[PDB]
Amino acid sequence: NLKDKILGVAKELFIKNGYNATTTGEIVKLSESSKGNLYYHFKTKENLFLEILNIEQSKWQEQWKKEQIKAKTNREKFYLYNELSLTTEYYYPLQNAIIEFYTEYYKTNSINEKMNKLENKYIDAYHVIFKEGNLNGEWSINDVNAVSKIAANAVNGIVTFTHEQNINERIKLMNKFSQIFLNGLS
Amino acid sequence: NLKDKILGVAKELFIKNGYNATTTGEIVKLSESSKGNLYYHFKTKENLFLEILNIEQSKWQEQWKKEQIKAKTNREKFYLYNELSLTTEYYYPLQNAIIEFYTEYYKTNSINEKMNKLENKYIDAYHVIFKEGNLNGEWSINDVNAVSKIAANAVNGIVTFTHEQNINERIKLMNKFSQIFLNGLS
Ligand SMILES: COc1ccc2cc3[n+](cc2c1OC)CCc1cc2c(cc1-3)OCO2
Repeated sequence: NLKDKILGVAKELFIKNGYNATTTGEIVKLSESSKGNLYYHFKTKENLFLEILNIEQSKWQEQWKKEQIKAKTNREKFYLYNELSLTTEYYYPLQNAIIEFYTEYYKTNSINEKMNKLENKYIDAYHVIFKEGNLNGEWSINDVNAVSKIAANAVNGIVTFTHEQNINERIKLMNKFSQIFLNGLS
Repeated sequence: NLKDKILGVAKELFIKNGYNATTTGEIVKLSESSKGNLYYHFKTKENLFLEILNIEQSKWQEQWKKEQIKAKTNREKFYLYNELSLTTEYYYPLQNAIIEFYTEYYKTNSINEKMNKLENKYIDAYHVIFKEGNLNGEWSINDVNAVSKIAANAVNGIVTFTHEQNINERIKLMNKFSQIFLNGLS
């Protein structure tokens, strides 16, 4: 394939090197491609990037649904989502690339034109869990949305700013977190 | 001084042009030093930069020392340090230089050495708030080292991954975190 072969090197580039660190030239070089390929469906570089997030985000979002069955009550759905995100190979490994891209593009409002659409799948997992949890009376959350975002980010914090130490110690901290969090919701 | 003079100018460059773009050649000339003197003092740009960060960390620690005097209880110091971490980084000139350096030298397990000591100094702040919380019974924690790593990285997450909402909602979200988190300790 051509496109699915570009996104295959581009993603690997954004992960290994930063966002800025990987150049369109590089992608085209280890893909035997040209400049044209990037025009009709692959416009700007930020387009290629925002696209890889979308894919990744979904591969993750999907692995979560084929793996959340192992969780009975939402309280378990909370711990488990926060645990899996630490071991996934999807999206979360690009967080660094994202940090850059989210600062190298603040003046250009053409970003949030589809950026926040991604931010939604980001807090959706937490939005369902916190809500369906009210139903199951597992807790009483009145501001589900704030909490949804607070959780997603806090979690992304622990996954991202601890990507160097013993993976097992990580699963430990993240767990004490979920625990301390949910417990603070009642 | 010629050492501080290198640091002064170096920090200004990094702020103006970033980490990658600043050459040690600029630093050397603009600071009126020599390649020899710059090498003898820092060896590399990586260390020089790591050296500024150390100094910034220290300015942060003093600022925090003079600021926390607005928080009587460690319960308020917690809210305050968190908010402080959000507001101040918002207009931090180096932010961008750090992001480059960080997401460009975290691949080298070498630089991760001094890099860990640093972050830890930023986490001690919490360790301290929690230990003094215990000794004052605002809460009970036996794993102060853990929660501190948690809080610090959850806060950090909430700061970094939400560089989009309006500064006013962000603080609400952070004070909402501070609240929940702190409540999950009793
Ligand atoms: C010279 O001024 C400085 C210098 C250095 C600063 C460093 C940090 N902050 C302000 C600073 C500042 O504010 C004025 C905000 C809180 C914070 C949390 C962190 C972190 C670094 C910092 O890494 C881990 O989590």
